[PDB]
Amino acid sequence: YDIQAWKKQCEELLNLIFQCEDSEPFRQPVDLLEYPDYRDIIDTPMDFATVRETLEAGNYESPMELCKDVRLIFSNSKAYTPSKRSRIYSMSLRLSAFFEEHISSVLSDYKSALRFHKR
Ligand SMILES: CC(C)NC(=O)N1CCN(C(=O)c2ccco2)CC1
Repeated sequence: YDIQAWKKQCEELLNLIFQCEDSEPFRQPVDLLEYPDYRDIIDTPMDFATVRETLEAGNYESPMELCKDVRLIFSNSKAYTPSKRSRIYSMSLRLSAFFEEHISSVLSDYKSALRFHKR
């Protein structure tokens, strides 16, 4: 029932994501010189370095907020992809499955700890 345990759990999961080859396109904010129409399609850029820095700054209150930003990485990739068969979109779908498999216990444990705290 540790209300703070999610933060190190999320740091560890981000470490695993940075070791995945599938994260390489998503580790840093998109380069607009490579993709000059990106901000015509994507309103809110997001990447894993931004998520890690926000976490380490103490600017997430809950793992739900981190999860929303990570899911934005994946919805941006789906929105920007010219094809469902894209290399970089295909990498996003595997990485998303990995992330979702690992974040589910982090969210469940946090929400259970908060319920215990307010019992
Ligand atoms: C750090 C750097 C390597 N990032 C990028 O230049 N990428 C990452 C995100 N991208 C896509 O989600 C996408 C879908 C289909 C084609 O690109 C756009 C391009």
